[PDB]
Amino acid sequence: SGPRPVVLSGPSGAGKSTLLKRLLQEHSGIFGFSVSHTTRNPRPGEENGKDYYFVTREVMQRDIAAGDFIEHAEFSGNLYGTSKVAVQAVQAMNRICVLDVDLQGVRNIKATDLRPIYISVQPPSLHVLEQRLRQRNTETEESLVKRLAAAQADMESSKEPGLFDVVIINDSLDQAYAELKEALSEEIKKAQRT
Repeated sequence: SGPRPVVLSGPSGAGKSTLLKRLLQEHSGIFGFSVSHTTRNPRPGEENGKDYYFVTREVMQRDIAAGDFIEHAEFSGNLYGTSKVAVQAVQAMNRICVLDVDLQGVRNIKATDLRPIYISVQPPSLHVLEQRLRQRNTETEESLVKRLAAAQADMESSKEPGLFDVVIINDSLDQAYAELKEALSEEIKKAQRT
């Protein structure tokens, strides 16, 4: 048994992170994040298994080459990764592990033995997404063309059949969060019964 994981994807500004933030705040003990591996020296006050899986660089490289990691990256000179076991550990605790990855990362999980629910949170159009990105007053004209192009790539790939189980169009955050809850209603019910 165990509640299936959730892969939430889509363009950066289309609202997949906002909806996930609201989703995590309005649910108690149903959703959770994996504990990631790192090669970093354990900082004082950190416990193994709760904050990070602190492992040696040699161990990290071996487990990367063995395909144990869904995604891995370098940061501040150390290595980090999200192992399948870390995701399966959340499923073991009757919780819904939530993975917020890019389009490529969806492909990584597709090849693995996990069986999550792939959800893409798309904007109503590229024009509506451009309007929302300008309203938040964070972008420049140079970054805007990078994000729009990357967004368009994500929207095209979302049309591939069998890729995403549910595709939510972010007309409004009220309905978009409503559709996200309805998609996960079965896995939320499973986590609510212990």
